[PDB]
Amino acid sequence: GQVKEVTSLTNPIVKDIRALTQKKHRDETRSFMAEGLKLVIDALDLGWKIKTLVYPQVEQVAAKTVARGGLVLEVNEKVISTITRRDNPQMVVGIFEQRYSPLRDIHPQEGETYVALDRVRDPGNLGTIIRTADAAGASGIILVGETTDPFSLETVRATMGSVFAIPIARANTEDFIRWQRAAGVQVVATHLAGSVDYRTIDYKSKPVVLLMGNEQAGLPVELAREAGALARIPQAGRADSLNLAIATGIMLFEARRHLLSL
Amino acid sequence: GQVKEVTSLTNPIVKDIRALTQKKHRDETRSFMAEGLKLVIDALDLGWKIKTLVYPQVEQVAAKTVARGGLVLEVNEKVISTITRRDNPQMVVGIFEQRYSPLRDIHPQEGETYVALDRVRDPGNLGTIIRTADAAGASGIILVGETTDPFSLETVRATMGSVFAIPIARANTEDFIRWQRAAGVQVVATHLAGSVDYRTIDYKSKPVVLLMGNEQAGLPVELAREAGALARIPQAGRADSLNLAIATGIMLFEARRHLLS
Ligand SMILES: C[S@@+](CC[C@H](N)C(=O)[O-])C[C@H]1O[C@@H](n2cnc3c(N)ncnc32)[C@H](O)[C@@H]1O
Ligand SMILES: C[S@@+](CC[C@H](N)C(=O)[O-])C[C@H]1O[C@@H](n2cnc3c(N)ncnc32)[C@H](O)[C@@H]1O
Ligand SMILES: [Co+2]
Ligand SMILES: [Co+2]
Ligand SMILES: [Co+2]
Ligand SMILES: [Co+2]
Repeated sequence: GQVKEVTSLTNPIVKDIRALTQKKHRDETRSFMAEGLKLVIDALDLGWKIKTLVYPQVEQVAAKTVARGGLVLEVNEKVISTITRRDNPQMVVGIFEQRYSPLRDIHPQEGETYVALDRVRDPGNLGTIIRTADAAGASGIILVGETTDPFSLETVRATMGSVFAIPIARANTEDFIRWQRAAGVQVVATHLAGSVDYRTIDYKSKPVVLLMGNEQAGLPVELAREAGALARIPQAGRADSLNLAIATGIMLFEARRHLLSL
Repeated sequence: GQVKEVTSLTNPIVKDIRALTQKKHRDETRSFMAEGLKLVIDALDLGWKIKTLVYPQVEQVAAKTVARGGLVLEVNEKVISTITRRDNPQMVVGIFEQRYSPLRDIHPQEGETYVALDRVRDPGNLGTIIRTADAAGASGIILVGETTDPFSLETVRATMGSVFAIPIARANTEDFIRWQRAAGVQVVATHLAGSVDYRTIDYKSKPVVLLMGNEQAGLPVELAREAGALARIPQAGRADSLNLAIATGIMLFEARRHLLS
């Protein structure tokens, strides 16, 4: 591992960091960007492999990074804001290895809640859910089907650090359903056509998987079908539906009402 | 000729719509933009004054427009691109008169819930809160002190039409405190300081006001100094805060738990 320095833009490897805003480029190295000193330090504790650092506690983190076998860049405010695309950047920005938990490795125990998101489209919605699931003491996020990337800069920002603190996993519809049966869980699907008050449900007996639907479309039958309980939050207006993240928060804290205290 | 067409983007009739991006123009013209036909209809059905209407049921809408003294505009999909600042946007756009409820015209009755936001800065947060508060069946939003603007296009998008549906007042800390002290309400302020568990509060006796804090600071002591109760939602982790809108949604559904089904 090694240190380096640059101020010009083109210098191919600085177009390499820039391009971590694109999925196709992030995926070509299983890699992603996160901003902030406090944050990179915390993500290092949670055991995340750092590939590059960008920038006095920096000395020890750079040491930890170069000694871990990867690049480190002393750099001006013009470069840092251009890669983070903000006029008013942070001084320190880490690049890290993406990691998902494989779904087969996840074994729901008593007392645990999971959030499964069928085809989540909006990045902020996802990042906010990840943050909120973390806050509720849930044990992970399961991204079912084609969703937005959890490791986009837009989504990573919205987590406020929680991307590093709660397991994320991804699966096609079939494997998830296979898993969801074998796991011995109370599957709680949510629909705007659901029959039962989310408050009237048993979240105590079994580990729970909260199944949330797509923003435009809601849950497709193939997953709706599986519900051990088809729940809905009562509303009272013109309003069609709740925002996805909002709904997920409402459910997180009902589902763990008995477990959260002061 | 209220039924009127334009192709040119040079036309000053267009660059004055684009000026609605600016808050100056928005505020000094008392107007704002809203996208989509089912909005533009339901806002018409909700009694809103449409100034301008750009673009099957469209004819029935351009009628209600002109009947109420509103100008109409036929323009190409690329004119609608440049006003909106959007890829692929809706066929219709509507420009309306802004509508704030004066605070002292609000009379908190029994079984009603109001949300008050101190210094909300994020357009999305607000937009969503407005949405969530419509859905929880709350009687109105109260914006306290310097906030992002609820009639901005960003915030309007995030309400998904709920901006037309729930009244919005605005006030500085003084006016708010004045009205509050008179209006006879249970002010439940979300804090972490003097705070009790949010599921233990009495939300039945007095019409409730939920007073949520600023995304960075949180509530300023002078506001929390006049709170009937201080509520906190318990959490688990290094994660110190809930997103404001998330916190507000949770509070809303606890505050109206006894009322919703
Ligand atoms: C924006 S919504 C979906 C809207 C839905 N397709 C419709 O228009 O009929 C996104 C998701 O949030 C959740 N959601 C929203 N409102 C809800 C409610 N009252 N009860 C349960 N879930 C809700 C559901 O999981 C839903 O699939
Ligand atoms: C993101 S917070 C900022 C709080 C601030 N960081 C602090 O140190 O208090 C925005 C506001 O949302 C509300 N909020 C967020 N999490 C909350 C919780 N767990 N309980 C009650 N209110 C909360 C509060 O009104 C808070 O002032
Ligand atoms: Co590349
Ligand atoms: Co639907
Ligand atoms: Co002007
Ligand atoms: Co704080």
